[PDB]
Amino acid sequence: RSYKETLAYACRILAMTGQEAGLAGQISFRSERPNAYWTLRFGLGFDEATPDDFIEVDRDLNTLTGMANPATRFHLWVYDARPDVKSLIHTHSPWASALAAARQPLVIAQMDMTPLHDDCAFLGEWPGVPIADQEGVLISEALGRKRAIILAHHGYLTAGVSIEEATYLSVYLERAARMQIRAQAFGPLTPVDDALAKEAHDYLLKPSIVGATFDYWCRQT
Amino acid sequence: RSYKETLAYACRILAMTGQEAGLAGQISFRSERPNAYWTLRFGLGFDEATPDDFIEVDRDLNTLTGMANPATRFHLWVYDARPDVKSLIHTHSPWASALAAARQPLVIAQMDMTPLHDDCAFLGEWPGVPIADQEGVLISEALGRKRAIILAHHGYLTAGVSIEEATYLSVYLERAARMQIRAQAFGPLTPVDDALAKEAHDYLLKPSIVGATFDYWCRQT
Amino acid sequence: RSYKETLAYACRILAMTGQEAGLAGQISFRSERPNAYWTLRFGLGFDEATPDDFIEVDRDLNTLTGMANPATRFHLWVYDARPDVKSLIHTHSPWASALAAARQPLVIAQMDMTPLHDDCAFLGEWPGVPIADQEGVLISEALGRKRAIILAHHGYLTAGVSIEEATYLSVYLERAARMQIRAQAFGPLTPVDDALAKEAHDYLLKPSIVGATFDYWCRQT
Amino acid sequence: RSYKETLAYACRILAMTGQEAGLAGQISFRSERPNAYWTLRFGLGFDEATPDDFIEVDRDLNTLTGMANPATRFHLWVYDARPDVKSLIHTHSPWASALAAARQPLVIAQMDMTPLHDDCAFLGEWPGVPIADQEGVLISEALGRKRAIILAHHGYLTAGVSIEEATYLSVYLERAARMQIRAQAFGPLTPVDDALAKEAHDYLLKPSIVGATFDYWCRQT
Ligand code: NI
Ligand code: NI
Ligand code: NI
Ligand code: NI
Repeated sequence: RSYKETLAYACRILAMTGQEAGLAGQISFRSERPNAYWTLRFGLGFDEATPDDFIEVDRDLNTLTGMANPATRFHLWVYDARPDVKSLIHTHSPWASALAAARQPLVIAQMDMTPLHDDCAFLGEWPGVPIADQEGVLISEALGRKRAIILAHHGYLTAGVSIEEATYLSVYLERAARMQIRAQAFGPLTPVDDALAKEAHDYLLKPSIVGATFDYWCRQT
Repeated sequence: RSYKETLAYACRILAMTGQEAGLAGQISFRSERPNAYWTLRFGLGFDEATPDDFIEVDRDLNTLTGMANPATRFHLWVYDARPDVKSLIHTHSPWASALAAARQPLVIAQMDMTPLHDDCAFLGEWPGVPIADQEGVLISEALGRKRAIILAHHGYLTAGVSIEEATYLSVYLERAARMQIRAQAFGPLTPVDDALAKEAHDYLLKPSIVGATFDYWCRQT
Repeated sequence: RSYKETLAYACRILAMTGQEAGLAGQISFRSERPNAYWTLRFGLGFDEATPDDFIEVDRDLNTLTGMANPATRFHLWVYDARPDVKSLIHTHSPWASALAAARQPLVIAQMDMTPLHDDCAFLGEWPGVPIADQEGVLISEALGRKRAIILAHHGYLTAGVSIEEATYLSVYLERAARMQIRAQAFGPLTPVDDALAKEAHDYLLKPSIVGATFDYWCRQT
Repeated sequence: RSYKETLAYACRILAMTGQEAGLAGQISFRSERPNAYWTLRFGLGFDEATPDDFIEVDRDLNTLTGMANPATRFHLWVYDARPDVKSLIHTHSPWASALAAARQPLVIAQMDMTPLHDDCAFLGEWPGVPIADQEGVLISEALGRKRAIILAHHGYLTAGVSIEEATYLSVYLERAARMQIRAQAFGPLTPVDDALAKEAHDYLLKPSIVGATFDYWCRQT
């Protein structure tokens, strides 16, 4: 499977799991060329993405292979800060945006939430509509070494070492948000023990489990 | 794209996003002739609307081109009060009606809610089943210059300068209501800063963003 | 449209609007012969109902035209107490059952809830699994002259003067329950004024509005 | 109907009712050979299960008929402790996992919840990612003679005397969790009387009702 069809599959999986709110959905894949990234072109939604819809652009959004969503220009900043990351996803999914609107960080209280235990930062500042510089610097510093970040009053972003892991973390974060919001009906949520959480975090992020789960999602589109 | 197929597309987008509760859904488009508007004929739902289902009627609901939903007669009153508005949508969508049933105005707490920041009025009075005169005057005075209004114990109405902007505001209001209701689980909601909210309000209501998002929704029907 | 296809259409509308929880769904239509009713045969769900699946049975569940769901035997008791009623629906729909599980009567707080204003009784007693005699007598006395009743720890039942009105009330009750439950997030719900509620109750239950809305739902199946 | 197609049908019913969260879904059927069980092979989701996808494995996960999901190895432990049980289901369904994340046992407050009255244990300890020995022993001791168990911070498991009853209990538990969570909006939930609950528990778990409801679900896939 080439990276262009893996990118298109990830977009279908994101829409299949209900992670699209207009054209806010963004996905990128680190290009072999420095200061460049592969992303979805402007005006296209997640579930209508084909391999021929992802284009390579540079730091100035010059489509150097194959017009990209200009709100993805900040992706190069976090790519710069994290060489281990090859793919990024940022959407305004319903449950994750509700958590972000209430300024609520994730509370790891169930097994499927552990992939984000000690791996989901929280950026309390909502900068409005900043330039790619301010937005890119703000998220990079707040993301740190973590695999995901909840952006208050905004949504989330996932930083995966592959398109598969970024999609994996993206689907699990949104369902983690739904789970946390529903469990809130019984009052404040008690988190699980950190030692077991990290243990479950490591088991659920295994490349064999991540790869097989992604393949399962592909066959569903 | 002609206005008749844009009207039919808007109805499909409204039903696609779950904004129909029986035959309560109403949509209108200002006619070139004064004291006349284009609307959907009686008995038809949103997702079964075709370009040949929208008819022109006057102040007395006389179908002067192509029987209209008589509960849309009040649309001419707000058209009279706002010459900048060319399209109107009024539905009893599930999340917006729940917000209206609880007498709850919108609290702008997330980025996708900003299109309604300082642009969503609240009519606390529910007049029951008034004549088109009383209902038209009540909503016009309460709507003011705003792009939308929550009608307590009823639903909402959007006033757009085009069918595309009315549909745009309609979809974002309903998902704003869903977001606010879900975020309420954590207690009262803290709104975002007004200066950034207006800034995000202006960016998200850009005609290029509104037009592209509408096109994306059309390709989905 | 014959009554056999109207019964089958009502079942599809009930399943279309998500009102099935296993084989608990029951629908009946008063037969021309006394002490007899038309109902759906045992083992069939709502969305697989055809006109040839409704059979006439008597007080002893003897299929005298065309084996019926024996839990519908109590329908004859309420038919006896209300000669104006020709159709009955009883389901364990998700939102209405949640309201019944919490022993919560309907609070009319939105326009689409008015068809049940002063028309939805509440039976606080859950009798378990009673015989058709006890269950039939208990519901008849508690239903009174009302068009619907919430059965605590159970579900609801609608009593319509036609299959169309029973389906109409059934769909609006379930969405009334969903609306009330969601609006509860903001605290206790303030009901609308009774005078306007009865006025809206009378407008929304007009046979022309009920008939047109039913036709719209049929074209959707 | 052979047991291989009954197993495949159960998986489709589980996915039809929304009981899949990645590849966490597990189903097993006791084999005629001791210390062996029939389960779904690794990497496959519930709704893509065919009769030719279930394989027989022993205590060491050696596929002795037809590679199985190794997280199902603990199924043999509970099979050992309960000879009356022939089928087991363990999923991380959304509503049941939210209940488990909040450490909330089921409160029987509605008729369709009674199949689990005095039949749903609660394991407060979440062991993380234990070996099949620890996980198998922990669940067996906590399950006892009950037909289901809520696993805190995890999900649930159902122990049925057939694939049909395990699927039956599985679907009703998840909808019981959804019902309880939604009813929580009105405050703490008052449970029904135990005598009637056990009576309704016995009526709803009748093999004729369980078998007919399973057949209805099969015709829906
Ligand atoms: Ni964004
Ligand atoms: Ni209205
Ligand atoms: Ni019942
Ligand atoms: Ni598990």
